[PDB]
Amino acid sequence: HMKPEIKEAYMKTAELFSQVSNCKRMKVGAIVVKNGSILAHGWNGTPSGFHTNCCELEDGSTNPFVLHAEQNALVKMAKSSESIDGSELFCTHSPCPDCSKMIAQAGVKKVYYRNEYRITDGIDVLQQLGVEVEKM
Amino acid sequence: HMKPEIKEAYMKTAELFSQVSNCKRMKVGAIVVKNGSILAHGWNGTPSGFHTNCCELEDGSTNPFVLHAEQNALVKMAKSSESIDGSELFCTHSPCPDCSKMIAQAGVKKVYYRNEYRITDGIDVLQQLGVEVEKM
Amino acid sequence: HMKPEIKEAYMKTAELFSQVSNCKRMKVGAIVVKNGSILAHGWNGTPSGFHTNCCELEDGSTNPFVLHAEQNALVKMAKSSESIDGSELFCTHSPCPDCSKMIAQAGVKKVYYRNEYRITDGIDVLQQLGVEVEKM
Amino acid sequence: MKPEIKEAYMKTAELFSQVSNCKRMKVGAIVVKNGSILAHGWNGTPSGFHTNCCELEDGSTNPFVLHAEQNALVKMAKSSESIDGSELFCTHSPCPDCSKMIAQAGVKKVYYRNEYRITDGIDVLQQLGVEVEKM
Amino acid sequence: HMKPEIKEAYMKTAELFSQVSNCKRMKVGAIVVKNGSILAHGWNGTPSGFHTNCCELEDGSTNPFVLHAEQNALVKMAKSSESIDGSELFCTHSPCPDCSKMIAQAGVKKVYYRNEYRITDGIDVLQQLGVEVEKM
Amino acid sequence: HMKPEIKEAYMKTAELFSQVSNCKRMKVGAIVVKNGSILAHGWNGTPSGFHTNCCELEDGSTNPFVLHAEQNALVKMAKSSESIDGSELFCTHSPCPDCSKMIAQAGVKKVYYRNEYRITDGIDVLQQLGVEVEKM
Ligand SMILES: Nc1ccn([C@H]2C[C@H](O)[C@@H](COP(=O)(O)O)O2)c(=O)n1
Ligand SMILES: Nc1ccn([C@H]2C[C@H](O)[C@@H](COP(=O)(O)O)O2)c(=O)n1
Ligand SMILES: Nc1ccn([C@H]2C[C@H](O)[C@@H](COP(=O)(O)O)O2)c(=O)n1
Ligand SMILES: Nc1ccn([C@H]2C[C@H](O)[C@@H](COP(=O)(O)O)O2)c(=O)n1
Ligand SMILES: Nc1ccn([C@H]2C[C@H](O)[C@@H](COP(=O)(O)O)O2)c(=O)n1
Ligand SMILES: Nc1ccn([C@H]2C[C@H](O)[C@@H](COP(=O)(O)O)O2)c(=O)n1
Ligand SMILES: O=c1ccn([C@H]2C[C@H](O)[C@@H](COP(=O)(O)O)O2)c(=O)[nH]1
Ligand SMILES: O=c1ccn([C@H]2C[C@H](O)[C@@H](COP(=O)(O)O)O2)c(=O)[nH]1
Ligand SMILES: O=c1ccn([C@H]2C[C@H](O)[C@@H](COP(=O)(O)O)O2)c(=O)[nH]1
Ligand SMILES: O=c1ccn([C@H]2C[C@H](O)[C@@H](COP(=O)(O)O)O2)c(=O)[nH]1
Ligand SMILES: O=c1ccn([C@H]2C[C@H](O)[C@@H](COP(=O)(O)O)O2)c(=O)[nH]1
Ligand SMILES: O=c1ccn([C@H]2C[C@H](O)[C@@H](COP(=O)(O)O)O2)c(=O)[nH]1
Ligand SMILES: [Zn+2]
Ligand SMILES: [Zn+2]
Ligand SMILES: [Zn+2]
Ligand SMILES: [Zn+2]
Ligand SMILES: [Zn+2]
Ligand SMILES: [Zn+2]
Repeated sequence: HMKPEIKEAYMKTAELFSQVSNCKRMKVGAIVVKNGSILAHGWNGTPSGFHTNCCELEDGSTNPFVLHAEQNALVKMAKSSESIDGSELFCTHSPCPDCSKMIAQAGVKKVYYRNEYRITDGIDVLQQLGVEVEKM
Repeated sequence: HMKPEIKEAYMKTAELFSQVSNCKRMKVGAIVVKNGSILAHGWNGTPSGFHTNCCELEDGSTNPFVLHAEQNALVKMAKSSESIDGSELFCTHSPCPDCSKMIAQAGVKKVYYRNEYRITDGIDVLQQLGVEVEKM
Repeated sequence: HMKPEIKEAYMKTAELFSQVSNCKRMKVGAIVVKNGSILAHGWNGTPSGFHTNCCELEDGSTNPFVLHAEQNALVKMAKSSESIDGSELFCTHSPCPDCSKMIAQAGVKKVYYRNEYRITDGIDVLQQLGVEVEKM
Repeated sequence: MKPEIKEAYMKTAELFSQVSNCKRMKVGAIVVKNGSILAHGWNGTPSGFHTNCCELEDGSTNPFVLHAEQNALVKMAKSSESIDGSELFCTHSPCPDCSKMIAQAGVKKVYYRNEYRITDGIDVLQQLGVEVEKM
Repeated sequence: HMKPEIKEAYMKTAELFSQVSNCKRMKVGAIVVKNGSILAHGWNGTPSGFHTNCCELEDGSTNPFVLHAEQNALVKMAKSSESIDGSELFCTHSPCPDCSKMIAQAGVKKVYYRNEYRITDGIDVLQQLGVEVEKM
Repeated sequence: HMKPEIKEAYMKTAELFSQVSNCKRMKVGAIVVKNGSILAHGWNGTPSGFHTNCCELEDGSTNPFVLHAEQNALVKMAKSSESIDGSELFCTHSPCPDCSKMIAQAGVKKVYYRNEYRITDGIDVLQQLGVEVEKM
């Protein structure tokens, strides 16, 4: 059903859209895949129309205004006319615990990720809520 | 662009769905309205299939697993086949700064609320991102 | 799998929207619920942009132009991008024979009602056409 | 709208009216929006109803029968596309009860061919801001 | 279900929409039918806004710019917000091999046809790709 | 006008999905983009459920049964519940005149390409039918 070739293609598509991020700390990308369709592609950045597109606060920390690639993928799916329920998620980085909570409640059956985010606990949050997790 | 009777009807519906929450600390409800349609009703609580519906810990603080009413309304809209963009939101309590971030990115033009959340900074966040706010 | 707590909330929402009616004889409200979503909310009244709000003529009777709550919810569903088929209907009052007829042809599986309308034949029409009926 | 498609939509209405099992009169209604026939309704008894007949022993129409416009309207609620800003092709001009709902549904125009016994329904349409054309 | 009476009606509708064609060689109509709805109706003709209405050149052959009734039906379904998957296709003439290829890949379960087109290979192609074919 | 880096991201996504193709002569990919969403991704190949996925005959030429990347993108949009009308197309190669015919009728307002396909007349067909063409 989901061959190693297409599964690689979706993950590489995630890596492409992470490069669109203006982020200095980490460039993150998220892809929502359902029935051979990419319904959303999210990357980390400040809100639409924000006074700056810089993700960092001058103290070295990420601005609390910036949205995570997963949040942007969820928000897009809410603005979309297609359901996120039953879809799969291709992330460049494992989602944070706050995001993993929403991803599970959204009805995403499986999360694919390539790299580990500094907070690993999101993986456990996903599996504890009945979401499959595969590192590739 | 809304008759006061209709405005009150939506707020009372938010208050009606907040009461189904199992939360002890505060019971919160949220209603997504677009073109005379309640596209989503969300209340605060633990995720679906979670081991319990109790929202607080042994020490009496809220469980980090519980989703907010606004989060649940946001997630429901991602499961929905209708767009949250251009809609209005009716909340029993003013959204937190974290939710307000997603609400503004979702394209919600106005947020109606009745009671104030401890962290009142969310109202400021919403207004700073071009979302009208009204207490009623 | 409707639970009593949540089922009462839908009926009380129907009662909330019935109060929006300008009708003097009887205030009626109808709620379309499918998959934990309120797809339509209808109440009795004159058509949109009619010369008057008043539902009754200067004689005792109801203006033949006014739409029943069930009619308004039905029409609303025709304007909706969601299907009424498989949904449940929460009504403050039992639907009239003319409405009951359309409700069954719409594919509504169950109608909930609280009060009995003067003509109680609609209950039979519903049950004869294979629509479950519960009073609450 | 080009005259030739206008006639094609009306002939479609006339084609679906014939599927009716009605003895008194066979009526067909077509919902058209952006080159698409979203609903095609005809007069008949409800689904699952014990009979196909559309009339009683007096030979009056059975109150259980749905009008062609009603079936078209109901189908639009069962579907996932909006009737709002659509046009309606009818073999016979809609009755006042159906015209009420047609107008509220946001149908902008009604095309009709024959006149139904009660002519008052056309007047209802125009009062509620719905364009009417006989063809 | 697809009874003889209604099946005839769908075929005659395809015959009605073929007469709209400005073609002189042959007038062809195709309609897409799913769950009692005619989602598309296509006839053969030049593209929208093409310099001429004439479907044939000066040599006697059809202009290569002319879209087949099946193509236009397919193209319409792409502009539509409804899915062609699982639908049935009523055609005045049996589709050509080129169209039959796309029709099968679209997920059309059955194609009905009345008259046979010059190149009858379309029928074979259609069956070889798992699409039912019935002449009426 | 869309940002240059996302424009490159779409083109590279077309290049990613062209690699999934099992074709030896040339690997082609097509991407449908509307309002920051990839509604379709198509590549050249044999139909679904075909005996093989080799797209060439012993004659070293291409099997007439194979679908072009743009055909697969078009068909996918018909199977979809979203509209192709007003979208932009990202292609690894310039479409053939047969596909360009359908692309213009679908309402695609712009075609982006990287490489030139041997028959260069497809660009002419697109431009003659009011479709913007840009090489990148
Ligand atoms: N296709 C898109 C478009 C936007 N965004 C997110 C990333 C930034 O957080 C914000 C940027 O908004 P914009 O590009 O409209 O200025 O929106 C996204 O994830 N995917
Ligand atoms: N219409 C609904 C249904 C559910 N929930 C939320 C409330 C709980 O936090 C979580 C669990 O609900 P359930 O018991 O239906 O699985 O889903 C919601 O916000 N709105
Ligand atoms: N959300 C709505 C809006 C309107 N109506 C119906 C009730 C009256 O019959 C009429 C009122 O029209 P308007 O809202 O334009 O004043 O429409 C309804 O049932 N539900
Ligand atoms: N495409 C359809 C199918 C059915 N009906 C209506 C006409 C009759 O009132 C009833 C017939 O019952 P059934 O759907 O079982 O054929 O349904 C309709 O208007 N349009
Ligand atoms: N409902 C429609 C509308 C249009 N067309 C096709 C017929 C012509 O080939 C092309 C051009 O039509 P027009 O000149 O009206 O834009 O559109 C079609 O098949 N079905
Ligand atoms: N997302 C997809 C899925 C399939 N195909 C096309 C490529 C081949 O021509 C055929 C392969 O089908 P499948 O992989 O289901 O066997 O369908 C495509 O272009 N894009
Ligand atoms: O789930 C996540 C977690 C982090 N990110 C992004 C957001 C931040 O700009 C970068 C930097 O991570 P930080 O939280 O600053 O360590 O990570 C994300 O996009 N999605
Ligand atoms: O914006 C908000 C903030 C809190 N809630 C719910 C979440 C918690 O269960 C109760 C109380 O939160 P607390 O942060 O514990 O005060 O509020 C909410 O639903 N929406
Ligand atoms: O099925 C029904 C029956 C009555 N109503 C409403 C419409 C009228 O304004 C009130 C008054 O009842 P009546 O007795 O029909 O005049 O009832 C309704 O909304 N739906
Ligand atoms: O507006 C109308 C009027 C009548 N019909 C059908 C209803 C009946 O079956 C036939 C005969 O109408 P009658 O009301 O019996 O004259 O017309 C209809 O479908 N739409
Ligand atoms: O599958 C098909 C095959 C032919 N046609 C139509 C299109 C052309 O205008 C006519 C003439 O075809 P010809 O090949 O010239 O016989 O056939 C079609 O619409 N769909
Ligand atoms: O416009 C085109 C032309 C060819 N392709 C595919 C078709 C074939 O599989 C390869 C090779 O083309 P050919 O026509 O075989 O040279 O290109 C395509 O997808 N789109
Ligand atoms: Zn996160
Ligand atoms: Zn919150
Ligand atoms: Zn009624
Ligand atoms: Zn009628
Ligand atoms: Zn053809
Ligand atoms: Zn091609």
